[PDB]
Amino acid sequence: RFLKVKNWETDVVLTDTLHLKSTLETGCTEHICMGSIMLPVRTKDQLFPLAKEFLDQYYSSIKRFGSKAHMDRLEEVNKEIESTSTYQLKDTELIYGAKHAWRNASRCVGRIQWSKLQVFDARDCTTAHGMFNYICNHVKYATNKGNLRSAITIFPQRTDGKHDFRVWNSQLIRYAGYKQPDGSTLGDPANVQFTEICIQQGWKAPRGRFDVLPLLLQANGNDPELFQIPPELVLEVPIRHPKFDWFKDLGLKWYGLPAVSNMLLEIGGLEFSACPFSGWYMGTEIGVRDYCDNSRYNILEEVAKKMDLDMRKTSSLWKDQALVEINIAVLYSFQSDKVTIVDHHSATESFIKHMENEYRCRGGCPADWVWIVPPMSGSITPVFHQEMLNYRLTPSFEYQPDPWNTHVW
Amino acid sequence: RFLKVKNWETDVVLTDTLHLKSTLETGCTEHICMGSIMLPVRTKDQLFPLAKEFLDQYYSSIKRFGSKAHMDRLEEVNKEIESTSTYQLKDTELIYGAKHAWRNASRCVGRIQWSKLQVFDARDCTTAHGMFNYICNHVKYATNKGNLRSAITIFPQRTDGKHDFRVWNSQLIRYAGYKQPDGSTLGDPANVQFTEICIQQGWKAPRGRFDVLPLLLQANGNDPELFQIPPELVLEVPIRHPKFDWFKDLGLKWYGLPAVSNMLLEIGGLEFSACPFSGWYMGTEIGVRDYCDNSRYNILEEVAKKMDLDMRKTSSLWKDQALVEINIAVLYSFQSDKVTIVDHHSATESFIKHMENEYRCRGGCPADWVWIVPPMSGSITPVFHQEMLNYRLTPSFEYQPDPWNTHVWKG
Ligand code: HEM
Ligand code: HEM
Ligand SMILES: C[C@H](O)[C@H](O)[C@H]1CNc2nc(N)[nH]c(=O)c2N1
Ligand SMILES: C[C@H](O)[C@H](O)[C@H]1CNc2nc(N)[nH]c(=O)c2N1
Ligand SMILES: CCSCCC(=N)NCCC[C@H](N)C(=O)O
Ligand SMILES: CCSCCC(=N)NCCC[C@H](N)C(=O)O
Ligand SMILES: [Zn+2]
Repeated sequence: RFLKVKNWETDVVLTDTLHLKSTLETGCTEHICMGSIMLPVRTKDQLFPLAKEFLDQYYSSIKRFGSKAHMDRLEEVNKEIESTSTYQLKDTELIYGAKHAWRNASRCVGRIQWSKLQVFDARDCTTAHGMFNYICNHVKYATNKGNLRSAITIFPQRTDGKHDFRVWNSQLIRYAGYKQPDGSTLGDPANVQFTEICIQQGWKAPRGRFDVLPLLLQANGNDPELFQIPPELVLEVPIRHPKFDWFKDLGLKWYGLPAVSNMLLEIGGLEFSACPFSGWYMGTEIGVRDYCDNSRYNILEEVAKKMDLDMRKTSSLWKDQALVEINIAVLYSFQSDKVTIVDHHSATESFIKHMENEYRCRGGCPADWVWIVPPMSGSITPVFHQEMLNYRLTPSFEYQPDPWNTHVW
Repeated sequence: RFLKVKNWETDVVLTDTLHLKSTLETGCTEHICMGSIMLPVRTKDQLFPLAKEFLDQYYSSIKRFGSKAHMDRLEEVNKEIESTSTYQLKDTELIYGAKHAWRNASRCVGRIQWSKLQVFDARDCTTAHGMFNYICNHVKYATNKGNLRSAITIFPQRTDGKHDFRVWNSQLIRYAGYKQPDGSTLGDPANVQFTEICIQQGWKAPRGRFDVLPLLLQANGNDPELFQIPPELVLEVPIRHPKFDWFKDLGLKWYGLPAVSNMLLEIGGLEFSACPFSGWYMGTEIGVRDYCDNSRYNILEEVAKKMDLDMRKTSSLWKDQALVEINIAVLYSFQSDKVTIVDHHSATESFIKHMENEYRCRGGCPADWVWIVPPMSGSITPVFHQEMLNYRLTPSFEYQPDPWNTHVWKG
């Protein structure tokens, strides 16, 4: 029942008890581990125990468990669900919930920051036009001219499931991708399907390498509508290298604001299907994944060629050499433009300190090792050597089906 | 049931049915994943089904399932178990079993090679001296003057648990570590506890940075005895860099033969507690882990100092740059000396081909992503993008407690 986790570099052994508060399932069984798999309406009956569990955790957190106010709130919510089949969170409960969904995010290395989240309550939003305004304001607040600030914007909860709010985009800011007659892909290959949806919905595409996608916003279950983020709100960084003069000539850039927009926020049984949230980048996200994945911008070959590396043999490690240089350029370019970015050494060092705090104060920290370890230089970061237990606590950020697969027009 | 795994780079989807043959447990539950945890006398009653399921697997593999030879063999083993509480494997079954424990080893990226394994049957061994001789012969055979050959040597199985054969070394060839009174370590910090045991047992330690450990060998449950591997049988490689002439003056070297000696082989319910096996290195094992772990030789700072990298801030990626140069030097050195080694790109590419072949011919390939993904440059290797399923098939290699924790000393 009490579980131990060991760090193999330091020999420090921590004891996890928080996993006993675990609600959702992992995908693993006693017979099979599914730890490397990417992707492994609530009735009145279903909803009250979920509200109770959340309210109990909330009242505990402000040291008023079992109090008059605790018991009166539980009764109020019970009455509301029995009468209306749902209930509404107090602003304090929504802020607590969003912060804890971040705290519980087992795949996120940046959780040391969890209590410093700005929460924008957009539950009064009714139209897609309202959504666009709120999102532009999120974008401007979070960007803060390069001094990035963590934020979430929360739109109205699911009701009967026919009036969902949804941002159809996977992040607020992403680049278009276009299948060419050539057979190659122009832009970001990850976004080819979504760009096709936008064009079919009437977006006039510039058909370039780094075209910022419009937002496709769905309010109150209505058909989604198109909006362009004001260009002057989208901060972008040209990529250059501190030593290699030729790097700038590759014509690379990236955006400053990573803002995930397709996840679902579950708080006390309630489901917030449009809840875009943002922090700041870890450099390997752009330099390793977005630039060097074979199915992404796939620039390893081009950079290796400019460096004049021996590309005849895998064992010269030309791919590894070019990888480090691309990642040096990403960090240098963001730092020179004074746009917040974290390197993987500093980010993982932080997460370790966070994990230690969480073990001492909360009895544990759910963590998905497969996601926490950076996609380059894994064992030279401290998280590689750290045993982690993965489990699902609520409030939570959850994946949900892409809306074009689900939406009836 | 069918389970699907996807490659997120190619969109190839494979279907696993082999997991249905898994009986052993993982540590995971519907509520917790223990995927990154390093370590998560049998009765007659439990022994016959394990025997039977193994012999069913063996006979199917030779297309003789349900033959008279198969039925006669089950009857023979059943009678041997009923009367002696154990049984003896035939040589063919032992070879099949060792090959399959390797095929089934979910943490091994080198399994494309599984069907090429030289099996040395040492089940006639009775003493630690005889163990020493078997192991010297394994080292010479597997080394093959640098053209490495995979091999395993199998000592007698467990009987009552009071007569176990054990190699107390974690690998056949490893370097001593010495803790100094000032708290520093000379040599390999991984091997400090074991070195202390060797010295206590009588080893005259040279006290240098790369001292090959003596073997410490336990036969038939007796107290272990020390032996030195003949120096001429221990192939080593001086480390140098193709471009940086100062690299050689770091005074680095490593041994050619990686040979795991502390694991237990389970075949058909029988337990082979002493079963050293060897292959060849993937370069990151030495260059990333052995040299660059903070708790191992820890050379990153010294290498970066010599490269004149900006070390004031981690965001210059100085550790990453020095890491690549060290790994280049390891691969270059071994290749220059004609000692078998494989780079992490080659090894992971071959593993993906092996895995896809296994899915098609066997219905699956259990694999532990946490171990399979290399410790540098993970996502530029194809295994990072491959979903894998981890489960436990028999025959298998298992961890076992260190023998100094469990040994009853006779005196
Ligand atoms: C403040 C700076 C932050 C840093 C440096 C950071 C770091 C990261 C990184 C590197 C990833 C992996 C992303 C990927 O590989 O695609 C990640 C994932 C994630 N983060 Fe954060 N994070 C930050 C803020 C936040 C915030 C503000 C939230 C929510 C309020 C959050 C919740 C999540 C979630 C739910 C995931 C998993 C996303 C997915 O599954 O695709 N993080 N984080
Ligand atoms: C032919 C070349 C081989 C290569 C390139 C190779 C590669 C690897 C690597 C890189 C590891 C991880 C080692 C570590 O991080 O400590 C490993 C683990 C392992 N390999 Fe291999 N291997 C080979 C041969 C073999 C052989 C001959 C066997 C047994 C007959 C075997 C069975 C295993 C097992 C059981 C592990 C897990 C060890 C542990 O848990 O400590 N492999 N392999
Ligand atoms: C198949 C495997 O689960 C997949 O490639 C994962 C591995 N680890 C990851 N880790 C992070 N942070 N982000 C990712 O997208 C992935 N992809
Ligand atoms: C805690 C964690 O599981 C541990 O550091 C693992 C990670 N992956 C590994 N992978 C390999 N091949 N070898 C190892 O020793 C480890 N160590
Ligand atoms: C928003 C929650 S995590 C904080 C932001 C972030 N550091 N990453 C978000 C994902 C970005 C994606 N990996 C990309 O490379 O564009
Ligand atoms: C023997 C079974 S796997 C094949 C050999 C091997 N490539 N490594 C074994 C482990 C070596 C350890 N990581 C080290 O760096 O010394
Ligand atoms: Zn698991």
